Amino acid sequence: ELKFLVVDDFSTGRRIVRNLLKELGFNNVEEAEDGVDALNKLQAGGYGFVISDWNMPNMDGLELLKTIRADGAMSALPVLMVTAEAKKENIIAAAQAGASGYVVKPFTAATLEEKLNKIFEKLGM
Amino acid sequence: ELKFLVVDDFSTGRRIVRNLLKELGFNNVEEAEDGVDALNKLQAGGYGFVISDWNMPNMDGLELLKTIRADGAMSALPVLMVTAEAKKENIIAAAQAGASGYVVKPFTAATLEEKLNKIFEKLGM
Repeated sequence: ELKFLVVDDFSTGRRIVRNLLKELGFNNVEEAEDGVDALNKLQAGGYGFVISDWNMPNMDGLELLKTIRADGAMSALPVLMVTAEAKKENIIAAAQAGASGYVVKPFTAATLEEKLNKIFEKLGM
Repeated sequence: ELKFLVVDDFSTGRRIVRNLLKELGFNNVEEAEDGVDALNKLQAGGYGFVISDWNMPNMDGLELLKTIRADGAMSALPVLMVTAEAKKENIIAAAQAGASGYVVKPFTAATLEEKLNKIFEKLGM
């Protein structure tokens, strides 16, 4: 199925998210640790979705978004932003950078589910 | 700008769309002659939008939509379908196929603009 990219400098969170996808039925889930680790991986292609945390060393989440969009060969990539807290000014900054969406961690498997479907609802799937 | 892939088995038809996108600011335009040729081109990546006609010899547009969407990398490319009047059941077929939007020949610079904008909006936060 789709090759998701889960980006997070926290082993645990990449574990949780990786598992919410599998328990949701998405097996092809590779992972990255920061904006840089992601970009280098995405640059090979074949990746169809990107979920990434916000705070990250080398290149944070909002930058990784600004960079993916600004690359023709990755402009069209959905990008779920994994925030922490509530309705932080971030949300609008993710919107500003054209985030395909955002989830406030911790999020249940069903919340990921509700989120991705709306993303797939907007694009198509 | 964004690289589009106007797809139609009729030159004059691609020149029109090619020409409206250009007369809209959209200079990064790419052409393919039909379904297979389209995908064949998309493989080499780099594209951000696809606009193609309904009827094509070898691989119609609806099959192009389906091919693109089933693909777990291309899945998200915005695919606008170009149709003709008299075909009602087809707007519902493209829709179910996951088409980003549609436009009927003969559209116009403003229409393509309008539709581009609709699609472009329902593609992010």
